[PDB]
Amino acid sequence: RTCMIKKEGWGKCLIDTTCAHSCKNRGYIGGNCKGMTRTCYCLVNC
Repeated sequence: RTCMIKKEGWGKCLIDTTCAHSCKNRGYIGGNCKGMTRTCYCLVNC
């Protein structure tokens, strides 16, 4: 399982993994990039 948050403090996202990168490195399973708000999300083992 996993939970994603909004990593808007990192800067909008251009792809779908670009955000996941910062997420993992931060300590997450991955992340996402919402086009509706161009923000970076990060999934964690939640």
